[PDB]
Amino acid sequence: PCPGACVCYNEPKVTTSCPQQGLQAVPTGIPASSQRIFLHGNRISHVPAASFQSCRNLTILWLHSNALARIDAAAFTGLTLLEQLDLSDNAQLHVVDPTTFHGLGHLHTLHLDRCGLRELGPGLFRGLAALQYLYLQDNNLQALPDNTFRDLGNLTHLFLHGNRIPSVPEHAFRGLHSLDRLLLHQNHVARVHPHAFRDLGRLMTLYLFANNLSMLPAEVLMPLRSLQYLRLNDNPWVCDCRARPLWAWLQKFRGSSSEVPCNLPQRLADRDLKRLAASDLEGC
Amino acid sequence: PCPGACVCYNEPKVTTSCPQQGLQAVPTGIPASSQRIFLHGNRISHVPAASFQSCRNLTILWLHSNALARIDAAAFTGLTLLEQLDLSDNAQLHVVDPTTFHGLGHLHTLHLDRCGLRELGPGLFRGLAALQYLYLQDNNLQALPDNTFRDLGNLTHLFLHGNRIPSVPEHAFRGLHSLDRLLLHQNHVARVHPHAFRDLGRLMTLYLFANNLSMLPAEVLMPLRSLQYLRLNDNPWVCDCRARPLWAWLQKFRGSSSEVPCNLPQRLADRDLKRLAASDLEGCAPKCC
Ligand SMILES: *[C@@H]1O[C@H](CO)[C@@H](O)[C@H](O)[C@H]1NC(C)=O
Ligand SMILES: *[C@@H]1O[C@H](CO)[C@@H](O)[C@H](O)[C@H]1NC(C)=O
Ligand SMILES: *[C@@H]1O[C@H](CO)[C@@H](O)[C@H](O)[C@H]1NC(C)=O
Ligand SMILES: *[C@@H]1O[C@H](CO)[C@@H](O)[C@H](O)[C@H]1NC(C)=O
Ligand SMILES: *[C@@H]1O[C@H](CO)[C@@H](O)[C@H](O)[C@H]1NC(C)=O
Ligand SMILES: [Cl-]
Ligand SMILES: [Cl-]
Ligand SMILES: [Cl-]
Repeated sequence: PCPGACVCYNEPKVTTSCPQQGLQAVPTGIPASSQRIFLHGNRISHVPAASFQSCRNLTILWLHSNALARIDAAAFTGLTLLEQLDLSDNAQLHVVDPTTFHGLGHLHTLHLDRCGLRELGPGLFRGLAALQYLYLQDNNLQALPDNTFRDLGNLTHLFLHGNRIPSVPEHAFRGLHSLDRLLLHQNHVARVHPHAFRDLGRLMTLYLFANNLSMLPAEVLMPLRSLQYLRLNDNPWVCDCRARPLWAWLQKFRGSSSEVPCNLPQRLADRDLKRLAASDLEGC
Repeated sequence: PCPGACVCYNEPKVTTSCPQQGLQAVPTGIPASSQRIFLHGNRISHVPAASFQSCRNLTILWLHSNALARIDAAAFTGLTLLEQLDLSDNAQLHVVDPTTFHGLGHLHTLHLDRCGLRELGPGLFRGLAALQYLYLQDNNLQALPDNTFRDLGNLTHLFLHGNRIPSVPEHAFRGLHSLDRLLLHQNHVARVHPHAFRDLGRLMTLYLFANNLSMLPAEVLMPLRSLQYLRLNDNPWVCDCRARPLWAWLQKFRGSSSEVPCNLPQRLADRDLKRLAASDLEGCAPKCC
């Protein structure tokens, strides 16, 4: 049975699609053998406790572009084979219970962008050893706590840009030894701990532009061994004695890096740091 | 002019006392000269923002034993001289905005016990540098995030018992250099990071009884130079080779420590670990195991 104006088909995968159908909640009568459920584009307010427990074969679930305000902690419980979970474009969700994603040992990608998330609870990403893609962009995140991604061993892409992150602690990115791309641009990053990127050995892309970075020690870039692209523009760079560590590292870096424009001093008229001579940096 | 009912007296402190009067909300027209406001015992469900502005000289605010459901983020904005805030016994409050306590640089004691608090948001205790007493007991806390009390450099008492805290991370208690009594009993504590007490040099009392502690490294108690009272009862202690580090630390501890009862093995059941011989702490029942 198809739960109404939905569309139900079996090839290639057992699919139940209910997109842009004025649904006010998760409909009743979804086939228990479904492997793909698309509830995007409706006005679903709450995801109750039961929801999708019947679908033991479920791997793809889309709930984006709804009116999600509350998601029960047991919303996706027992969905052992879930590979993709889409909750993006729900700017009125604001908060997720830290046990919501417990038990999803097969989850490959998790979309949580433009959800207005105020914070990331302790243990929110615990156990997600299968996670590869994590989208947390354009939320209201105001802190990046330690060990938040300690279990994401297979995580390759992490998107944190478009938040209000003020700093980076030491063990914030602990455990991400498979991370390839890390995007932190368009935040309020004013400081980074010297040893933050220690686990990022295979990181190839780092976007730090459009932040509040005044200076950056070379030590934070030392562990990055596979780095091939680096974005640092749109930052209040102070080019003097404090920039010499980053300056020396930038003369040796092999990959393609963006401009490092000096906000200060006034004498240096908005020039690139990589192209400055050693004798320009004075003023620790 | 004092509001309806209530009590307003000048000495010792300018007081607007309206307790146990059946108020449904904060009474309007509270005198601006008030140094102490007692609204406890009523049925106030919400506290709007700026509800106590104009009361610049306010130092004491009691809102306990009410029916609080939501506190506005700017409820205490402008209370630069508030010394004591009492929000306890509101087990339906559940959540407090992490910016609610910003600016209260003179706050000395903060009562948040029996509020139904579920978690502690980032920066909830930002800049509370004068805070000395923090009552967070008998709530629904499920985690003690790192750096939660990093700003509370003048805190001497921290009450966390009666929650459901499962562990103590590495930096849960960082920045608490003045801490005297830390109470963590009646929780779900199963493991403590060896360096969780690194900044607690002046600690004199530590309660850890009634938890699920199977073992405790000797390094966790190493920073506690000033310890005089330590409670470890009501824990499932495994008294085998893993307890030798804790056992040796207990042989040189000069303070008063409670009983450390053995859950396993059954031949040592309820024997005090301190009073066992080293030859008892052999075998297994886990590097040594
Ligand atoms: C899962 O799919 C198989 C076929 O691949 C089917 O036989 C089985 O009944 C399905 N079970 C559920 C719970 O959907
Ligand atoms: C995660 O990595 C482990 C090896 O560390 C591997 O066995 C497992 O298949 C990986 N899972 C995914 C979803 O990539
Ligand atoms: C606070 O008290 C001082 C003197 O004790 C007085 O000058 C000031 O006006 C008082 N403020 C208010 C709001 O009553
Ligand atoms: C902290 O307490 C000490 C006394 O132990 C006192 O001297 C100091 O002024 C206090 N600091 C603040 C910011 O309240
Ligand atoms: C018992 O200890 C375990 C750790 O082995 C912990 O996960 C669990 O929450 C504890 N339960 C209780 C009731 O203390
Ligand atoms: Cl797809
Ligand atoms: Cl840290
Ligand atoms: Cl319980």
